[PDB]
Amino acid sequence: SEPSPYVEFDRRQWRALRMSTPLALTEEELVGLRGLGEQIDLLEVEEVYLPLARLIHLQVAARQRLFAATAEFLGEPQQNPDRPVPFIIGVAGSVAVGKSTTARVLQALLARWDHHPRVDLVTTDGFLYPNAELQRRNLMHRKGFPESYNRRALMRFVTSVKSGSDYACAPVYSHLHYDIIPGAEQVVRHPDILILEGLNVLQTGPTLMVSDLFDFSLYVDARIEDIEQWYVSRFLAMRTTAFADPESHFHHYAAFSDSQAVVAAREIWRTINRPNLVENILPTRPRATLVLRKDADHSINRLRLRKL
Amino acid sequence: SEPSPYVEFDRRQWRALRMSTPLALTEEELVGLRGLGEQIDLLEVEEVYLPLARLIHLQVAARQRLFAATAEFLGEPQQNPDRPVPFIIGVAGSVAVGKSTTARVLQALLARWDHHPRVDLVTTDGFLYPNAELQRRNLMHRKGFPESYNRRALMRFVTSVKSGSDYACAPVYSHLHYDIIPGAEQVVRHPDILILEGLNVLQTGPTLMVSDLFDFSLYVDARIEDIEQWYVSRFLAMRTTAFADPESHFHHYAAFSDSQAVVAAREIWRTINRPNLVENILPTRPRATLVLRKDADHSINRLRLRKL
Ligand SMILES: CC(C)(COP(=O)(O)OP(=O)(O)OC[C@H]1O[C@@H](n2cnc3c(N)ncnc32)[C@H](O)[C@@H]1OP(=O)(O)O)[C@@H](O)C(=O)NCCC(=O)NCCSSCCO
Ligand SMILES: CC(C)(COP(=O)(O)OP(=O)(O)OC[C@H]1O[C@@H](n2cnc3c(N)ncnc32)[C@H](O)[C@@H]1OP(=O)(O)O)[C@@H](O)C(=O)NCCC(=O)NCCSSCCO
Repeated sequence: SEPSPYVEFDRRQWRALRMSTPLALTEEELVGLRGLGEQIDLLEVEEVYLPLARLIHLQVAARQRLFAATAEFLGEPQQNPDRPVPFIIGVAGSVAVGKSTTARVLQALLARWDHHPRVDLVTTDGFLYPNAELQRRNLMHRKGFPESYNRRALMRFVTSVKSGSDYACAPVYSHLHYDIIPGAEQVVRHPDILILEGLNVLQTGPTLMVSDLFDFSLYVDARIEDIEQWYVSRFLAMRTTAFADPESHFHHYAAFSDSQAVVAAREIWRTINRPNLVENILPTRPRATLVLRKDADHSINRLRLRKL
Repeated sequence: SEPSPYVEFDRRQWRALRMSTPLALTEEELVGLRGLGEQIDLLEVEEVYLPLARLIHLQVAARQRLFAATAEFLGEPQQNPDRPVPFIIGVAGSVAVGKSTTARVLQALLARWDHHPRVDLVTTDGFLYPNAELQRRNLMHRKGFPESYNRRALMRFVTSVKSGSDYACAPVYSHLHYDIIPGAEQVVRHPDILILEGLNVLQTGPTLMVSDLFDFSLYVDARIEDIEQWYVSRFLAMRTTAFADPESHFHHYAAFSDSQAVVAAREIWRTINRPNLVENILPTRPRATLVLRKDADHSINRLRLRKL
């Protein structure tokens, strides 16, 4: 007898909402989107992602009719090929939670629909300030925090795209170089669906922000303590991986021993990622349209949907 | 070349968006909804309100199709007479801004449509805690502030109605008695549109709140300084009005002289209403779907719409 804005699901029940939804993705292509540590198999794609894709594609149609209503109020025509208001999806979660993978997968699944939609993916890491300006603000120790990103630029970019611009541009970020790529840019030209993935993308504030432009939002959740381990394991793993390359802004880590590294990583987590996570990311979870709850083994076996 | 989520209007331009919208309200009925101080004439109803009503009725249809999409995802039928998800409208603004009037008018205009919708109006003042419990919380001096209302109850009520409940109930408040009416209740039975009007109705928080359930939101704005005068004038005016009645929890004011009162009122404003206004209400203005900007003469001659 107690109504709720949320609907809780166990994967076993959620998996049934897939219905006819075809699986237009392969085992190959899947590993080509898989992220370091993420153990996502086709089964999870069919049981978790496909239902989500169906939910989203049902929403896109209706949400665009809603904007069209306002356009009709403004005496504004739907000139040219009815260029519907792009549908914006936000994907957030902690560092090392798996959100990068989630978004790449969602883009693929969402893209492979019979009416062939234009689906773009944009990570907000490209809106982080170059390291230079990052120190001119004494924020190199807070990289990842809301402040470390150019929120006005990010808001403009998304506002321009949802506004109907023929095109808009974003910077590009280099994870190896740990910094923005000079002159490098990412162009987005009037997509049917735009997905924005990043740490604080769901953050709120005194002024309208990108979170206020999302038509749907995804939050990748995990036991805080479980993510710490994922982060470390990935740290160590990366020693013999990305770091190795001398061009790694962190090559000085490759030489670390299991112990040393784990010690270094754990500290970084305690001083930067955990705080940002707790102070800025978690707080947004309640308003996310859909929460993907992962177990210590990376498997998403539980979800929380906002039906209201 | 700079896109915006907002569209600014002068009444002179906004008034044209009325189109064919019939004026189903009379000069009589209008004063029967007018509030103490509010100088709203039929002309403003036709130039300001009617366009708003048209905007809202265009939105209702589409917004309900959007929820129906989710319902379809959940394998949930639209059984019985497709009882569409009620459309919730929030109306906020400072004390003495005119929001009470605005909402009564909107209800009337919105109700008089050819398809005859069920439009309910609920002031959140009925969710204020009885004065008793108000002191058990040391909050009689903060009456009006978020804390003074039972936000869990309010959230339940609205969540129940938008949930599709055959009916839900709210307490009733007595402005003369300055307190909740014992055993008194207000029943709402599955409306097509529910309007919630009050001070902090747009407030946000760590948890989902009623603001998160609004399908549209109205903010009644005025120069902070201008509202102070409206408040006082209404104070003095009320001396020879509501107060007069000895049952007035404030009869002790009727005997005040122009000076005295103005002095009393101004202080109350400075210690209670202005702070709440500045600390809790104003902050919500940026996210309101539509802002009604009033001049010192109560005339709404400017507006800001959120098209995004
Ligand atoms: C920029 C930030 C916040 C990462 O932000 P994101 O939104 O990209 O989140 P996240 O780090 O989880 O995702 C990064 C993606 O890009 C990869 N990546 C992350 N950091 C690095 C890196 N340093 N070098 C190469 N690749 C990296 C990572 O593997 C992810 O790709 P996959 O989806 O294929 O697995 C993080 O790299 C950072 O610098 N944080 C400051 C605190 C901190 O963690 N300092 C230690 C830096 S060395 S440990 C590298 C892994 O965290
Ligand atoms: C409860 C609260 C916050 C009012 O909340 P609301 O959401 O109703 O806003 P607001 O006061 O603007 O609207 C009240 C409506 O109800 C009427 N009203 C307000 N206060 C009283 C009253 N005390 N006695 C009789 N009627 C009243 C007022 O005329 C409005 O009706 P109209 O639309 O027909 O004009 C206010 O009455 C209060 O007690 N505030 C605490 C600080 C304060 O103002 N203290 C002085 C109280 S005596 S001055 C009465 C006018 O403010």
